[PDB]
Amino acid sequence: VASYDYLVIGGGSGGLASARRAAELGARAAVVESHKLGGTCVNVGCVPKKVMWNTAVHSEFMHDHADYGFPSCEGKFNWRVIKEKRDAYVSRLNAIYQNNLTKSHIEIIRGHAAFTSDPKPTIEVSGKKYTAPHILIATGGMPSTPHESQIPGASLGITSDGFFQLEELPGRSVIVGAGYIAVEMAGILSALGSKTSLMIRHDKVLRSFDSMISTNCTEELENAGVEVLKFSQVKEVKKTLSGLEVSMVTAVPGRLPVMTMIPDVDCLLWAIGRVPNTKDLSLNKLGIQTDDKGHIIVDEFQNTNVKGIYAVGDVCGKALLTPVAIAAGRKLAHRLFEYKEDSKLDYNNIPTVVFSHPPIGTVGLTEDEAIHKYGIENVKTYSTSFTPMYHAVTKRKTKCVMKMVCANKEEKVVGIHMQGLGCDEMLQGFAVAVKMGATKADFDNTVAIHPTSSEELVTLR
Amino acid sequence: VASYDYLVIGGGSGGLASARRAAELGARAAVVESHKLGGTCVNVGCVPKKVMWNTAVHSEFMHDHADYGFPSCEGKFNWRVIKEKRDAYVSRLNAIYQNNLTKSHIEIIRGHAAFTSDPKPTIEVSGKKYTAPHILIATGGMPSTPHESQIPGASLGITSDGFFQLEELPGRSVIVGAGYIAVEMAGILSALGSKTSLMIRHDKVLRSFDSMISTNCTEELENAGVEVLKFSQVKEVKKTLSGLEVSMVTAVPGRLPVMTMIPDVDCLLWAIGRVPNTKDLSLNKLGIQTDDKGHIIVDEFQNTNVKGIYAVGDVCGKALLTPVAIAAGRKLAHRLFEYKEDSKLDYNNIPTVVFSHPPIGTVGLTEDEAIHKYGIENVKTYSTSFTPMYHAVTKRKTKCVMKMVCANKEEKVVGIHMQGLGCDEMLQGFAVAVKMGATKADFDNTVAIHPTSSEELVTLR
Ligand SMILES: Cc1cc2nc3c(=O)[nH]c(=O)nc-3n(C[C@H](O)[C@H](O)[C@H](O)COP(=O)(O)OP(=O)(O)OC[C@H]3O[C@@H](n4cnc5c(N)ncnc54)[C@H](O)[C@@H]3O)c2cc1C
Ligand SMILES: Cc1cc2nc3c(=O)[nH]c(=O)nc-3n(C[C@H](O)[C@H](O)[C@H](O)COP(=O)(O)OP(=O)(O)OC[C@H]3O[C@@H](n4cnc5c(N)ncnc54)[C@H](O)[C@@H]3O)c2cc1C
Ligand SMILES: *SC[C@H](NC(=O)CC[C@H](N)C(=O)O)C(=O)NCC(=O)O
Ligand SMILES: *SC[C@H](NC(=O)CC[C@H](N)C(=O)O)C(=O)NCC(=O)O
Repeated sequence: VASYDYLVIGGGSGGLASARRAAELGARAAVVESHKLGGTCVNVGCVPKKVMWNTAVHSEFMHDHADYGFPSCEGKFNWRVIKEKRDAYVSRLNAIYQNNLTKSHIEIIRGHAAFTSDPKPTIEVSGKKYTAPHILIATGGMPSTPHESQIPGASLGITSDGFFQLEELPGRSVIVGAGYIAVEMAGILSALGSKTSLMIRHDKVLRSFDSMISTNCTEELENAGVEVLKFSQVKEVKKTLSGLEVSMVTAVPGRLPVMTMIPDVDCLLWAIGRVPNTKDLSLNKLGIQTDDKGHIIVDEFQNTNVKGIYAVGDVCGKALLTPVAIAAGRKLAHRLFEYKEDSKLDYNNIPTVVFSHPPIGTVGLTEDEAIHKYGIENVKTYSTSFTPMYHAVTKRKTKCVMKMVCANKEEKVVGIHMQGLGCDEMLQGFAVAVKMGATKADFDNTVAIHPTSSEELVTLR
Repeated sequence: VASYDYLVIGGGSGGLASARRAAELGARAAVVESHKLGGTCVNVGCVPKKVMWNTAVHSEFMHDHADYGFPSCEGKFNWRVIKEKRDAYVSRLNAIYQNNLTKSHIEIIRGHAAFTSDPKPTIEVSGKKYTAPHILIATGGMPSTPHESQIPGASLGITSDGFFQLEELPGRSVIVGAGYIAVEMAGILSALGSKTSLMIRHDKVLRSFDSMISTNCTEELENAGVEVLKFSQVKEVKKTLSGLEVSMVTAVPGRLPVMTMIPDVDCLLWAIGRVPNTKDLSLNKLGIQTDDKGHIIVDEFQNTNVKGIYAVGDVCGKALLTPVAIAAGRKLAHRLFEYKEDSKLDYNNIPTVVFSHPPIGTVGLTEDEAIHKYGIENVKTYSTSFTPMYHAVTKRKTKCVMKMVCANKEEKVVGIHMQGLGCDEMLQGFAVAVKMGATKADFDNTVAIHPTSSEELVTLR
């Protein structure tokens, strides 16, 4: 049993970030990874997704070419040209992160980890045992798929992972789900030329965001050509002579349910959720607590119910974002190796950007969350809706919507929500401001930058 | 002599903003304008400039088309197509601002104002006299041109105003000046196809910005194809059979001066400065103080040396930006009409964006200003230089540079400087944060947004 000061199971964002900060503090650490370093962020998530979003953005700009005085570009998008460049980029990143581990003197144990029945917390990787007084589980999650028991032929569809393996643009695609991944995938596929349908159980997408955003995002999708199939779900999928045939039930409230067949579908993408990766860890051997979904339960300091064992990242099921896994992982390293017992991540006011078209930026409470928390009498919102100056000379149009949620007499800014061109790079700074407890007065006392879309947030009345 | 509560001379940003806020407070106001409402911002500045910048941006993106899997666009940019759409847009804005004045019940006196020798401050517009207990001079400025006495043929060149009248793209252009207007013009002309040269007196552009920005901006210009003529100035200009011939002297320190002839120039644009518009106001008739350039002198409350007469905007010569004229104008209205004697604009931490390629964002002190103000021992800077992820798959490259200037033990953020894609919409929020007195810790405690360029500012080490 080789002993270390820190043993990290999982080589994705949470695992790498924590192991590296620990090593900086003098800890002898090792990272166990059964696949590719970089985890979801580098391999099947953030990075490849963003490259595809930049490609989709090129598509929209090509539509505005003639309006801006240029000749019209012909069209024919070549998927494998970008797929190949994207894969290469991911390869460069895997090499970079491996190098980052070596320079910090972090040992990389390649294989699948699983706990043993040994009294003191110990894991086994390919017949060898390893132990440490501090062990971090940062194994992440997977895309969830329906069981063939409830949805016959469900296994004919692909998940976000499968999306990154596609070597050709699907001519006809149906995305199932109403969360951010679904919206993002539908947005890229449609912009790139696929006949796209987004199938959602209710009437709007991103229903957990502020209502102004769910409403506006749903409309922008339709304006951009995406067919949103409302109150609809898949009943069954089957393989026909050319493509898949999807049977769906549409049940609009106050109407009779109707069955519809969607034929000649090239790509069915399930974007319905994420399942934690814990089933094969043998958690039970140490009695480590998990909820009924398989998420490891942790306290505010990322401690599990077992001493010396912690968890961060997607495996815990809360705030499933790369920067959150990273910050929690680093705060933990400082707590254990710099003895700062007050070191932990504040899960409040975590900013998020959804790479839709236009992108969405959000931080803080939605209007409904502020109302519940402070009371209708104490919540004041400010909003604006305008057409960005970029579209002043174009036939194609998009809108920019912004909303500020203030609380109490001082009008403390407790939430900012927006969708529009440039919102992806606009959010970070306002998030710093909200994290500092800015009031509407602080925003108003900052001189605006003209001409930009961002100046609208400091000139709301 | 018709009397009002507030008389505003000048219908640009400062004038409109102040008159409108005053009217809201119950004042009977009137605005005198000898030309087009909207002033520089709408007619020959911000608005038309931004439309041209968006057009230039389309040009650069067209260069990356093939790298992103698209067919190559042919090229031929048609200037008059965009010029015509741009003029129309400006026309829509003039109508909008006129309407804004009428709905607020603000009287518009069309004509050129000039003060009279009457004891109590009075002006005359087309034979009629007008007076008010509060009179605001917001007459702005003009582009400066060389006198034919020092530069023979100087009148053959055009200014930024003339740039907006051009009906065709100049094949060969030479821009003279090293400030933001010059950089912006050179950037648009070059991106759009003009053989462009930028002639500067020293070795770098924007020498009053942080050195990291002047250096980087100078390099980006050259990388984008702009010929920067260093230590050079025009000695004389003349009209030849086809174009202008510019004679310039290049005097590199430690070298002998050399005279060069630049032939077949289609467009010579003087972008050397701005002169205040006060010469025809008959200021002397009331003994209103001005510096030797013609700028009206004012105190922190925008008061001139004469009671009941104020000045805001470009005419005062400080912080020549639209949002500054507007904020100063509004603060003044509240001071006079809401009796808030503490109402005035804080000229510190005013953010600025230079619409270069990539754009530049800056707020606060440069490293040299912080050093002088706090002492070398108390100034710590953090910086990063990286290639945006957008260029991961392109042959063409641009860089993103960011710099944070902190002061004293607490590392108060006193300056942020950056150049890169998306920096135009990225600045506003950090400016709110700096205006609140954020320290490096506040930035560091804000969770990042991935993948974006803006997250680099909250993860500096
Ligand atoms: C399509 C998609 C798009 C996304 N876009 C964004 C975005 O734009 N911005 C954002 O912030 N977030 C985004 N996310 C979410 C983000 O990717 C995750 O929140 C984050 O990567 C999770 O990090 P992690 O370290 O918890 O897990 P992971 O990155 O999944 O790391 C887990 C690692 O542990 C390894 N592992 C598992 N079990 C074992 C074992 N027993 N032994 C050894 N190794 C093991 C796995 O192989 C994997 O490499 C996206 C996610 C997806 C899927
Ligand atoms: C090319 C260019 C690009 C710029 N880009 C930006 C940018 O992107 N962002 C930014 O913030 N700033 C920018 N600026 C600066 C900004 O335009 C000015 O700081 C601002 O418009 C000045 O407003 P003002 O009210 O002081 O003056 P002005 O807008 O010039 O208003 C003065 C008005 O008064 C009128 N007037 C003058 N004399 C009289 C008189 N005697 N009687 C009656 N009427 C009179 C004039 O006709 C004019 O309409 C730019 C400027 C230029 C020239
Ligand atoms: S996509 C891989 C992840 N990278 C980023 O999130 C960049 C983070 C910033 N550079 C930062 O916080 O330093 C990832 O897995 N990062 C792990 C790491 O240790 O950088
Ligand atoms: S280009 C004309 C100017 N407009 C802007 O600067 C927009 C300002 C914001 N909408 C705001 O502060 O409200 C201008 O001349 N504005 C004068 C005005 O009163 O809006």
